[PDB]
Amino acid sequence: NVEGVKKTILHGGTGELPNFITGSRVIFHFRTMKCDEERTVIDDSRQVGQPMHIIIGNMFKLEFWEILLTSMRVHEVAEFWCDTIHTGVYPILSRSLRQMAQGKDPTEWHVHTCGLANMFAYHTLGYEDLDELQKEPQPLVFVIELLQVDAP
Amino acid sequence: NVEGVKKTILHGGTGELPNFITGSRVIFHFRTMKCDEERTVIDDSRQVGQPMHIIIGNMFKLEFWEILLTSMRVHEVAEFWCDTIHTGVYPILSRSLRQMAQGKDPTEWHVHTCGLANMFAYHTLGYEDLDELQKEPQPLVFVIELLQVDAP
Ligand SMILES: C/C=C(\C)CC/C=C(\C)CCC=C(C)C
Ligand SMILES: C/C=C(\C)CC/C=C(\C)CCC=C(C)C
Repeated sequence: NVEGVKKTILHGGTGELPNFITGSRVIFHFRTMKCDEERTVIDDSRQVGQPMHIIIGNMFKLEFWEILLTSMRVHEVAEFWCDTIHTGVYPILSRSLRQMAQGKDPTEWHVHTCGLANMFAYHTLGYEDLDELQKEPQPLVFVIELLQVDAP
Repeated sequence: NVEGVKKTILHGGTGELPNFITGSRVIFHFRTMKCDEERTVIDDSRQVGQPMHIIIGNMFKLEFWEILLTSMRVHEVAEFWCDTIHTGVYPILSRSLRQMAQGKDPTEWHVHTCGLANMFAYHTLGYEDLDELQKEPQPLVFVIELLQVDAP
């Protein structure tokens, strides 16, 4: 559907596209991997236990992840191959998820400011994988399972 | 009252200490200056037009600025000299205020992430003064006027 983005369904879900209206919360699992042989995992919501929650802000102005998610039926499991053009911000995104996974609030001031502090002082996202990933740009495969969609 | 912090009242305000209870919003003006001869201004809420708003989070665990503000009567104008120990985070704080001053939301995702992006890519807070200030640590004088205190 979009440039530098190959989607492949793995397990079609029940029903047709749901109502991805602005302010909906989309609940899902993802596993993020490199495109090497070992297919190296970088993040996995199943590994951490809890599933992921986003909330569509502007259905007419979507974020790249929302492009991916909004193309999915409930209980769909889909593999999204993604060209460099769209993987650049992933490490900062991941950094933010990993902080939320420890109940640190990545948009609370005290953690936001410590984050900029360290980032600036030490030239690191905090994790070796994300830093390697930051210094060696590349495509990524996300495997995603859409679990629930709820409206405002 | 505290180490590496010299306060001097300039114009005593009406009444005695107000109720700085947790969740209060404190409304004030500040002007932030170096301790050189020219007394170089770095930030001034009067220059930008609007006064500043903070909201006490934990009255038993206060932030250094809250230490300063919570020691003030309404309409007080006070000068707070501050030793290196407490000025290190100022440039990141300032960066955040300058973004809020352009109605950019410094804890919204899209701006938070662009911010980390640039900070990491370019090794800058975005403004030459804050970067100079970041590479040459020092004390600072804040002059502050407390305007209003409102409770939850
Ligand atoms: C309300 C919006 C947010 C809190 C931003 C969260 C963003 C993500 C969780 C990225 C989605 C993960 C992928 C692997 C595409
Ligand atoms: C609700 C809390 C915040 C939005 C953080 C805002 C912090 C400041 C505005 C710093 C105060 C300015 C000084 C010069 C000490």
